[PDB]
Amino acid sequence: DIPQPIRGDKGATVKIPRNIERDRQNPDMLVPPETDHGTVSNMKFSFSDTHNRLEKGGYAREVTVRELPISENLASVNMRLKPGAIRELHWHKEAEWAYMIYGSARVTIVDEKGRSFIDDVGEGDLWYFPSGLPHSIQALEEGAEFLLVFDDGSFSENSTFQLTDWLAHTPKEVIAANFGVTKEEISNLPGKEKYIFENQLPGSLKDDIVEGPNGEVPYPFTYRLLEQEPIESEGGKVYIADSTNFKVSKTIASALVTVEPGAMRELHWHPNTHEWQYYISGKARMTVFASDGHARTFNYQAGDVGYVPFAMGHYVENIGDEPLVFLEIFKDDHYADVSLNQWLAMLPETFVQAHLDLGKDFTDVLSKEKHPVVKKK
Amino acid sequence: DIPQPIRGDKGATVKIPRNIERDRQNPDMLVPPETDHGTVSNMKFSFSDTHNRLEKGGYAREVTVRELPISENLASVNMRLKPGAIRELHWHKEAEWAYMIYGSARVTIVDEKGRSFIDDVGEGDLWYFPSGLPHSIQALEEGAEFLLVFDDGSFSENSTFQLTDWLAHTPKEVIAANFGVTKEEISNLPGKEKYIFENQLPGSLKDDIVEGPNGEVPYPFTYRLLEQEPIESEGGKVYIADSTNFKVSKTIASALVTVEPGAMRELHWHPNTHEWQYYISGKARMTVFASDGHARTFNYQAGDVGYVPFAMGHYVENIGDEPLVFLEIFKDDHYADVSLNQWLAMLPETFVQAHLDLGKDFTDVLSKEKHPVVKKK
Amino acid sequence: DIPQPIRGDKGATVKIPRNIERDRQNPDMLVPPETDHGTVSNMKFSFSDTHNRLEKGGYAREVTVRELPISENLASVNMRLKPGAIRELHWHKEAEWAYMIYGSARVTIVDEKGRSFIDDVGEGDLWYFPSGLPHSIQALEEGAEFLLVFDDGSFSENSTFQLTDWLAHTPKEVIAANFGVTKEEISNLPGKEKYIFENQLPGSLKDDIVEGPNGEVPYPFTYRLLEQEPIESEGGKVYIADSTNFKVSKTIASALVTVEPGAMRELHWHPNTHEWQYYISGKARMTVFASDGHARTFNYQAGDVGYVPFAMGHYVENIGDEPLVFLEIFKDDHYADVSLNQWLAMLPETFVQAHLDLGKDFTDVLSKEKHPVVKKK
Amino acid sequence: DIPQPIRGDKGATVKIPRNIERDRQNPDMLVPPETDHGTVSNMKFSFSDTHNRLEKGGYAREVTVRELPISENLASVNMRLKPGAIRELHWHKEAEWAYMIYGSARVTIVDEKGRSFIDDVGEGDLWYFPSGLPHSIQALEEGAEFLLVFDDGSFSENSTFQLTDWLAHTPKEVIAANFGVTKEEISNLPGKEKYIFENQLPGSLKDDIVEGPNGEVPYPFTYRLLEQEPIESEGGKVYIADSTNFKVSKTIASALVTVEPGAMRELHWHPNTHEWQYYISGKARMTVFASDGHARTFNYQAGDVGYVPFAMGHYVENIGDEPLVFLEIFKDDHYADVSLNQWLAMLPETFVQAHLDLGKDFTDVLSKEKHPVVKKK
Amino acid sequence: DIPQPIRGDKGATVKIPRNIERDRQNPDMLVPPETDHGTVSNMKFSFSDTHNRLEKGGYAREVTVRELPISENLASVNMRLKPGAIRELHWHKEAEWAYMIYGSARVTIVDEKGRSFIDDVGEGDLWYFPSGLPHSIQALEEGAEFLLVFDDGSFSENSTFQLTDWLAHTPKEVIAANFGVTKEEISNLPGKEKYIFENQLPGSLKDDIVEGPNGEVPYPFTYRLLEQEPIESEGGKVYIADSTNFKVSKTIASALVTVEPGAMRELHWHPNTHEWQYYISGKARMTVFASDGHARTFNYQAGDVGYVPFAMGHYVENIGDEPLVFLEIFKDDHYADVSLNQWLAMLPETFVQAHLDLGKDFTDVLSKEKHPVVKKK
Ligand SMILES: [Mn+2]
Ligand SMILES: [Mn+2]
Ligand SMILES: [Mn+2]
Ligand SMILES: [Mn+2]
Ligand SMILES: [Mn+2]
Ligand SMILES: [Mn+2]
Ligand SMILES: [Mn+2]
Ligand SMILES: [Mn+2]
Ligand SMILES: [Mn+2]
Ligand SMILES: [Mn+2]
Repeated sequence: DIPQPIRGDKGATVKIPRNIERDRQNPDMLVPPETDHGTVSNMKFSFSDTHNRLEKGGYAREVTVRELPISENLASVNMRLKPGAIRELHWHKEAEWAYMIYGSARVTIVDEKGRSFIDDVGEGDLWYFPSGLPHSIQALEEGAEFLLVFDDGSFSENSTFQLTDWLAHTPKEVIAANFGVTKEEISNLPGKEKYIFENQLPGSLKDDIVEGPNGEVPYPFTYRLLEQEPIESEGGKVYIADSTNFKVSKTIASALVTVEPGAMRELHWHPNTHEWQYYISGKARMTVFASDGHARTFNYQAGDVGYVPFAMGHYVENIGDEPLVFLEIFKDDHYADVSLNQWLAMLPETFVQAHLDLGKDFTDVLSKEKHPVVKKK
Repeated sequence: DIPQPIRGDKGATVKIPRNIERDRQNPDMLVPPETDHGTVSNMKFSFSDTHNRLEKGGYAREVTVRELPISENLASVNMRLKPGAIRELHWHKEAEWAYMIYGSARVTIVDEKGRSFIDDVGEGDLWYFPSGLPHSIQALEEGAEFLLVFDDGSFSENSTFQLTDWLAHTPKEVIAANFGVTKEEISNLPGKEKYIFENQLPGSLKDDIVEGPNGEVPYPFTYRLLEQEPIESEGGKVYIADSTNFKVSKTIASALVTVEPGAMRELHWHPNTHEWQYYISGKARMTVFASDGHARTFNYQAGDVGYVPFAMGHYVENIGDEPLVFLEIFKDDHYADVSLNQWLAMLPETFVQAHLDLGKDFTDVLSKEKHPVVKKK
Repeated sequence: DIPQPIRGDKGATVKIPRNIERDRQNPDMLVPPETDHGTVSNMKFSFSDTHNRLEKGGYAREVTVRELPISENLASVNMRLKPGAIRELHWHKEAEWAYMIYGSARVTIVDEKGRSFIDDVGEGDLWYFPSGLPHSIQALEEGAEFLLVFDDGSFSENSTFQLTDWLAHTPKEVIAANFGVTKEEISNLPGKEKYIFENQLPGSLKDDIVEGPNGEVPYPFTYRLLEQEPIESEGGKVYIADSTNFKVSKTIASALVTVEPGAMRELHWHPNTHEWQYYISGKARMTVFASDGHARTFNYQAGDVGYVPFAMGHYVENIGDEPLVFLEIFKDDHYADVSLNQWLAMLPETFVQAHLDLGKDFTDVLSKEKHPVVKKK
Repeated sequence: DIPQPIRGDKGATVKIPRNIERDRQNPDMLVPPETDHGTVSNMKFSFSDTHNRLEKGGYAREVTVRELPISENLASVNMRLKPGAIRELHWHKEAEWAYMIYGSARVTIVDEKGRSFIDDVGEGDLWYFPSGLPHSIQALEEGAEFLLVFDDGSFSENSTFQLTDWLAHTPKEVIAANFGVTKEEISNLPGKEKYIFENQLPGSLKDDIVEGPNGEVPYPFTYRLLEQEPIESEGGKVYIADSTNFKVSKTIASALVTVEPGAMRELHWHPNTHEWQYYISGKARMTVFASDGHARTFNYQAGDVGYVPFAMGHYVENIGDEPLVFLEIFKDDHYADVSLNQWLAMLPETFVQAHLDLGKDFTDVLSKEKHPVVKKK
Repeated sequence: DIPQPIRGDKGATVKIPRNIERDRQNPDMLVPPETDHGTVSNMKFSFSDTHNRLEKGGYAREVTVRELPISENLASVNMRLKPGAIRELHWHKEAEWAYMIYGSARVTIVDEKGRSFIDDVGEGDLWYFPSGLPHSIQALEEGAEFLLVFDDGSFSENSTFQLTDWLAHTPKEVIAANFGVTKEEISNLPGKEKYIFENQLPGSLKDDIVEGPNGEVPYPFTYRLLEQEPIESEGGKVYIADSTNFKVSKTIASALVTVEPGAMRELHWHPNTHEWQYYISGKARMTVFASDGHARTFNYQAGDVGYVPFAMGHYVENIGDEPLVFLEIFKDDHYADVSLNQWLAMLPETFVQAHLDLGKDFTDVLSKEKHPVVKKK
């Protein structure tokens, strides 16, 4: 049918030409809760509303501060690689965090002591590359599609420092002096970047491992998130990776949240920093409570980026018939949340009652244990 | 069918959960022209991706710098009023420009000399309220739906100065002293804003006209845009209103552009300032050329806001089977464009040939007359 | 007695050490109107809360953006000169406006065509020196005390460009070359600024007038404000000087307002720009209405600076037994106000009634004529 | 008597209407030391010059960057609670530090692991609530009045996140799903914030202590400052609390300083960060030395906020007949000072003599031991 | 001869008046490598292009953000002292790092616990004074000339806080109270700063050492850089001092690099922060690779400051017949580099080959060991 912005005796039919498909995706924006109030920044953007850079070997598209200006500290790229295809050896100022949604890939990184780490990453695995350390990605036989997160909102994937670009803009006589070779021996260097390029599938990981005189890296740059024991609650699961468990991940803390149909990520906030969200699958709504009587509700589905500024109250409700799966990302060395339920459970019952104008029948339901994902009764 | 981000031997299928409806709306973003290059800011946002404020009597939703950060100087509200419903007497810092898409409404404004202007506005008519001058809107028997544009991108419709809000936050003894009445005579003043409220249809315009000792306003605050003679070219029509014809409209210049199926707003730029766009109906693509080899293509349809930063090259192509109708808005005292075709037509033919590596067969087609909208052969 | 922050059943006694004298000056801040709400910037500062620069010949103290940060565009100096004393020949980037509160002074200015203007200024007279044009002040037999206003809030009177300071920091050989004299002939130049210095009373104005080959200045740099016919209303008087009457005063518009005991500057706003206020004498309160249900009330008395950001609603009530006299200053080429009373008087009565939930008994009192200062009945 | 801005042969009488009460409070501003020079930002503001928010149960007023713009990193609230009255359960982005000037109060806080801390705070005690952790205050039988300090100068007490405000702006169906209750069971939730509200006195602290499955908090959130041994010197006492002793107080370091009549906080600076000051009781002057020959003297008394930008030289002299009691606050993990006396005492005597053009009779008085508060002989 | 901006068939002779001496110093700017491209900020400035402050006892000149705006975080002073001359006891907000190029000097510093450190510094030695800690420099019998680096680009040596300046701007009665002396005993204090002043040579270091009750400083404030074992490679030497070895040097990391004729600082970048450079002796060129196909080459010689923004690729080639000696400075707690050669050596050879379109003959030359300075074959 044709939705209309009408809630009881408020609102009216749309009389001008309109985008009905978007309206159907955003039922809680066309018709917000009556409890929403006030001006709140946009907290929602779709990767489908971005330009996709297509190359021989894959694609990349990005949601940055230029698309979602509330997110000044975090930006993201959705990158796809065909089997064997290579994301060119490169580096950047920003630290990089990744979640492998589809397929698998081999990564390399060499640190500032000349120690190398090469590893394969499958579905549900992470990587983290510290700022400035050079790296590569090469998809294996399934190809690969993954979400990258960078710890500056001004990032662009089009502005990384790439190996062949560096060399193409260095005098040939300097390259030749650098390596002790002749100009003639390097005459076939590419004249411009490769960025993403097709290539034959690599061999087994064990045959690629490079030995060196500087030893093994002290901490691995990949993490098997979905192999960890999640926090399990009645309506779903939460898998957390931050610097306390994924040791190298100093500037990005993360959680993968799964919310069953009929369940919700409970009312909570984060006492440390802003939340950046990516919706892997399913359909959600979230109200962001911004203080001073301000609140705004947003809809999300697969391919959407979301955001919750530092300490704002929120929940994430599954509003569809399939599991809702999303990431909570933070530019910090740890994950932290405060649960509304747990907070109140840990206070004297008559003090809570004095605040809420409710009785023992309400305070009796509170739980001293935190259940990040709750199920409707 | 299911579109894929593939262009010849570049790109790949999407392997993760995705937004197919948005992808179908954005064919030139999922699969951009091969001539696009480089990082360009987002220049596209949909009103359907905003929270709609619903009231008894209508609604309002807004696209501001918080949604579309490239647009720092201009923001917009899509407002709807039911028959008789009133947008409360109010004022703001920003100048306001309006286009009546549907229905009709009566406006009031009183200037700083106490001169009043009251008028009815129908489909295709404009208004402009200078900064700080107080005004109202009341829909007539059809209701009304219109686009407002404000000359600061940080504007919000939730932060206007409203008559009843002012009074509700003034001491009653001061209001009483101000008007020479008792506190008891003003005890029924509202305790909070009305903003939008239902009301009986007004009488005929002629019975509302208020006489006063300060004379008539020197210039009218409404303009009948579609009653003017348009610039007519082969593929469509352009109706311009700026301060040279709509005399009061000092900070906003505007054009309504209609592009027939198979036609396009020609390659041009604006030598004065940024363009802000609203797509009333139809489907378009535009490439924005940002210098230094940068260009990015965007798709638009009804309900979308677009933008072209100052002097960037562009065209707007109708990519659908119905007329494409959009507005070009500028924060300036005049409308100006430079046509690529006309520019080259006015130069020596061999000089143009020396630039383009093309011959007389090309320079022979150039036209010294500007045709803002051209039709495909 | 000892005031307490108590309003009915709200508030409590002060239990900590406190400033009772300030509390008595600020009755509407210790106990605000119940109609105040929300966070509003400070709009009030006293010259008595500033450092006074004392010199042989007078003093100067200043209220700038460093004291009152809401006032980014306007700053002010209270300057005093003893009989004959000279404020050293100087210039600055900012335009300067002045009001002579006490005494009289002779000013000089020479423009960029070498035309000079020399004039005496008495109580109630103004001057205005355009940006960058050099000038001096010399008090006559009564001395002089005056208020200066500069059109940048970052100004300091300690950073003007002074004649002797310039010369003290120019090589002597360059000064000598500049004027065609020897170094020995300029050996007695001061080694540092004078700034303010004692001097013998000048002769009659007519004997100082300097003739030159470049003609008379086209417009005078002084204005006799109190010799003009004021707008007279029931509770007081308003004398306006802006660029329409005081022709040179391009960046500062001004009004001197006198409010009798029992009267008030009516409910109004300014549709052009921010108001900066100086309270010459008496005692006032003002509520500033900042939109979105925000309002805050401030107290003022002699020596206080006030402020009203662009378009905010306000009134100024005399709360004492003597006349209240203050200045309204604007960084603009004209003075403009919108009267609440006049605005509503110029609208259809049933439309006003529909907004205010009041009847004909209220709309019957409205006046189509603007009375800037009204008297309580 | 009537003070005048005259120092020897400099300055003059005030000839315009003036604020004599403020002038009497500011003797060193109306008549500064001759050693003051140059433009220095205002470093002084009174809580009496702020709007007091009155509620059933108490009040709150604030000095922020909007009042004192030099203080960009720290803001403060003076809050008062009647017996039993509650400052509503809330949280904010900023860390909060407190000093209990009058009375006593019970605080709660629950951390991000669901561990609760509940404690009573009396006169001279502190609390510190880390950023984002939720908390409450409830005055006991004497009521309470206290100073709060927040580690962002842009803070407002009107913009905290409050429990009932959050719930009033969350859909009822979501609250009901969150807790596993019906909408009918939560129908009596408040429709707006409480902020401060009257309530019956609580029971004994021991009966409120809440046990839980997550253990005790590792570090307490209150500190008994006046129970510590102070640094005692000849003219007074200094009690320091920073993160080395009050372990949780990571972003605020503090000292309570008492200066006897005839004594002074010695010439010193802080090598770490800016000082923010609150004057609890008595009367002071301070000269701030800002380098490059700049210095400005300010007066302070009970209710005043002061400031000393990072590393600027200063002293605080008691200029009254009662003890001077003030706080020195720093946004840092430690308190540090450099004493002028100690610095010079620790250098070779002839090196100091070469700088000061003074002899052994001066360097003989220097002390290698730091005495923060010295007494006049 | 007369160089011309001609490279093969590109460029042309200079036809206007020109600076031939500068052109000869900048051969790679008048005629850049053909591999340079795009707009890059200036990364080069000479101390000879600054005003030199001359005093009795020496001089000082500075390169700050006002000269080299890319360097926002670091500024530098070239200071010279004659034998015995003293840089006056002073402090500042910034941390200070120093390299002694010529001669020797005695430094003092007293920390916030009153512990003093006094030491002599010779050629190739460093000092580091933490933020806010007071210090002095006194040249010994050879005089001294040294480079200072401050960890804010906005620093000026003319704005330090100086002992005598502080006292000259403090009331005499306060100084007298501070020390327990009479005003008469301090009447000979200087009336203004000394800054730099002549003085007799000090005695032996051992006779200056001051004992005190607060113990020895835990870490020394000087470091003998050239007494350390350098990293030695084929074309030169690198001596690194950062917080891991020069323990107090928390905010500045440093390397002294010596590059023999025919050698070069290899292709590398820094993964941590920006590089600031000072060229002690010799002649260099460097290409800075700025990503996105941007690169610009600069020339440097003795007296020049250089810069490399965070993570940009670069090399430093000796282009003269004498050793090239320069400093690499970083605002960080450690030095880190990534070598292009080592990076590629630590990857699988066929992966490198796939990137570079080169064969085993190239990957066979790569070295797993980092050689910061390489020599041409
Ligand atoms: Mn990367
Ligand atoms: Mn969350
Ligand atoms: Mn409006
Ligand atoms: Mn256009
Ligand atoms: Mn002046
Ligand atoms: Mn006004
Ligand atoms: Mn709090
Ligand atoms: Mn201090
Ligand atoms: Mn120094
Ligand atoms: Mn380097």
